[PDB]
This record gives sequence, C-alpha cells and structure tokens, in this order.
Amino acid sequence: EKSVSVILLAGPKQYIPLLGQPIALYSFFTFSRMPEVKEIVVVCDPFFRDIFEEYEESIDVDLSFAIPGKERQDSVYSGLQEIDVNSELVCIHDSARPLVNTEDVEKVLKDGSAVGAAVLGVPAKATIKEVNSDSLVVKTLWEMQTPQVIKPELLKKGFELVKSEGLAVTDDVSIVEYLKHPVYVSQGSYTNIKVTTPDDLLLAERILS
Amino acid sequence: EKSVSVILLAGPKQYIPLLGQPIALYSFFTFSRMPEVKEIVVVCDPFFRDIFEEYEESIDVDLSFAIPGKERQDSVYSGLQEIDVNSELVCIHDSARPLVNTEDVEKVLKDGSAVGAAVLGVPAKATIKEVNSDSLVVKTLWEMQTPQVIKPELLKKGFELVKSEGLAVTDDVSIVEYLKHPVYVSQGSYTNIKVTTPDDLLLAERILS
Ligand SMILES: N#Cc1cnn2c(O)c(Cc3ccccc3)c(Cl)nc12
Ligand SMILES: N#Cc1cnn2c(O)c(Cc3ccccc3)c(Cl)nc12
Ligand SMILES: [K+]
Ligand SMILES: [K+]
Ligand SMILES: [K+]
Ligand SMILES: [K+]
Repeated sequence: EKSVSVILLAGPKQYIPLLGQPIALYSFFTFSRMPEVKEIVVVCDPFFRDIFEEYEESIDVDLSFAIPGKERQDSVYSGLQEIDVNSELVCIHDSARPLVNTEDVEKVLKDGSAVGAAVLGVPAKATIKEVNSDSLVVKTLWEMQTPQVIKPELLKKGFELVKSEGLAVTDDVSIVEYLKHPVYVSQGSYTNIKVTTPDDLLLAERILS
Repeated sequence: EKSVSVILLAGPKQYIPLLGQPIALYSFFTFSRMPEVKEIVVVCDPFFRDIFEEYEESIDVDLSFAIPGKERQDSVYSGLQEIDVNSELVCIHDSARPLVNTEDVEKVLKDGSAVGAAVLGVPAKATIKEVNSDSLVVKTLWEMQTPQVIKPELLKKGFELVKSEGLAVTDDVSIVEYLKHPVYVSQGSYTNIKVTTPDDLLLAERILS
C-alpha cells in the first residue's frame, strides 16, 4: 500500500471527452482508487493542470505535476524527478489509454515488483515480420501497452547509461533494453487501446458499454 | 497484360455492405479493371456465388470459383487449382481488405514479378517485441497485408514441401518461409485495413471519403 508512484503522461487527443470526461481523467481515476498508489505525478502542459487539479481533495493520492519535454523519454524523465524519496515502484502510463483495467494494473504492478521491470502486452494479431535494408523478409511477437512498471533505481540507471554513453532511444522499452535486467511482459487485454483519432474514441464508447 | 490470376479469399464480415456494396466486391472490382489481371478465382461458400456472379459480363476478367477449406492455406490451395495453365503470377487477396489501392496492387505485382514473391506491408507503428517462454522481452518490423503475389510454380513447390515433409503452417507467409526464395515487402498504405468488426466498417466509410 502507498508503494507506487504513477507518472501519468499527458504532454490534443488525450483531452477530447469520452462520455463527457476528458480521456486523461479515466486512467487518472483508475490509479487514484488503488491503495497501492501513493501519488500521481501528472506530466502535462501547465495550460491543462486544472483538468486534474479540480479533484485533488476527492482522490486518495498525492497529486504532483511535471513539465513535459520534447520526446516521450524526456517527459518520463521529468515525472521521475518528482516521486516520494521512498517509492518502491514507478508506474508509467500513457494518458491516451483511458480504458486500462484495475485488474491489469494490479498484474503489471505485481510483475514489476517481482521482476524489477514489467509492461502490459497482448499477442500481436497481425502477421508481423522483420524486414532488412533490401526490403526482404528476414527468415511470438507481443504488442506493448502501458503501464510500464519499474523500480526507480533501475530506471535511473537506465537514464544514466543512455546519457553518459550517448545511446539511441528508439521505442518505448529502448532504455531498459541497454541494461541486463529482465523485462517481464504481463498479459493484458485488447480493450486497453490507445485513443488517438475519432474512430478510436468510438471504440472506447463501445468498450465502455 | 492478362498475366495475373487473382485468388480472392472470401470463405459473415466480408459481405456486410460498405456504402451499399458488400465488402468483398470492392477489391473484386479493383482487380477486374486492371489490364494485368486475366482472371479472378473467387474462393467462397457457394451460398454467396451470386454476389460475384451478377457482374461476369460487365467485368473484363474471366470469373472462376473454388470451394474453401478449413484453414486459410487450404482456401489458398483450392483457388490455386483453378488458374490459367500459363498465368505468370498469382495474386492472393483477403476480401476483408476492400480498400486496397490500384497503385499499391500495381507495386506488389511489379515486385512479385521481379523477385518471385512479394507482399504489401506497412511499418508497424506500435512497440512490438519478441517474448520468450518465460514471458521476458528478448533483447524494423512490418505489418503484412494483401495482396500476396507469387509465381505459381514457387507457391506449388511451397505446398509440395509443407505436404511431403509435414510442416507447420503458422502465419500468412509461413509456407514460403520454408523455401530459400526471397520474399519482398512492397510498401503499402495504412488505409488498406482489414474490415472485420463494425468499428472497422466505420473507418472504411471515412477512408472512402
Ligand atoms: N519514452 C520512453 C522510453 C524509452 N524507453 N523506455 C523505457 O525503457 C522505460 C522503462 C521501462 C521499460 C519496460 C518496462 C518498464 C519500464 C520507460 Cl518507462 N520509458 C521508456
Ligand atoms: N494461408 C496461408 C499462407 C501461409 N503461408 N502462405 C504463403 O507463404 C503464401 C505465399 C506467399 C507468401 C508471401 C508473399 C507472397 C506469397 C500464401 Cl499466398 N499464403 C500462405
Ligand atoms: K541492473
Ligand atoms: K489507433
Ligand atoms: K526456389
Ligand atoms: K481490426
């Protein structure tokens, strides 16, 4: 209980309402009601702080804020600077995923605690293949979602390594890929979609019923 | 000209209308108007033959039919048995992809002719990772679409090898993966979606405007 700090990424499609509520507030509330969660560090343009700020006394978590940066990793880093000095786990979530299930958050938190780093994923349904520089097929794949859950010292070491040795950040689990620590893939739900265009918004409404 | 035989897979979501026309007819017509295409072998439950049969004298291709089988590869094989004895290329298409562009069909036909086997693909947008049996991340991916275009002798040899040596067919390019022949990935369009649920159907309508 109160061992997890959520970094909620909300640096605009994550504020378009879903049944009257901005998309970013759904996951915000899902996390707030979990007794595991001590605090939520919201990463957002200060223009939208109000959207979250209205609910501070009514939620049972500490609310903090962080300034976004140029790339997703910069926004992750900024949020990381604000967590309780004794948080055992950081839980990084894309606010564009409003429909994440509490049960799946529970699973990835559990796996993150056990393993050190964990991320929600689902089996990739489509035929997906590695392709080389000459456009030829190179002769189980999982699609990643969020939360991404990691022990703060682990993530700090990852940022430290990328920084000092000047490494290339390419995708959403690139930083830990440079470390030798294992990353567990917690099996999630296909309903935990990223809601970035009006067609997704419609999906979200059907899932919400 | 008249060098390509299309195997149109329509073995029910591919007959739900899109702006009044069953989904399966969109690609059917796209292929019919191409002077490269000699014939279309439609693979469908005979219950729906009429849907295609109505247009035979008005299209400029020979129309043939084949019975589906249990798995997609069986349906591919059945269609293969019906093509002109002198077709230089077979063009396999999932009728659930109604929005394929003529220009992209032209590209994959060109690449299939040059290389021997080619398939439309797009860069996979999501973070996708290989995961091992212990649920851990294994430390460019492309999403495949159709058409899949192949020289008929190449595809026949592939079915022959899988059959005689009893190999496991897993995904949509599995059969050729056993051969040493290269498979080219022709860059397609994100609009060439597979339309399997009412939300896709809505996507299709927006793309169609
Ligand atoms: N942006 C961004 C980004 C790039 N890499 N990377 C990363 O490795 C983690 C850490 C992490 C990875 C997997 C599972 C949990 C945590 C997080 Cl949270 N973000 C990023
Ligand atoms: N079902 C099914 C199926 C499984 N494998 N496989 C395959 O290799 C090809 C041939 C092909 C592959 C890549 C590019 C063109 C053709 C086709 Cl057409 N279908 C299948
Ligand atoms: K380590
Ligand atoms: K999407
Ligand atoms: K060969
Ligand atoms: K779909």
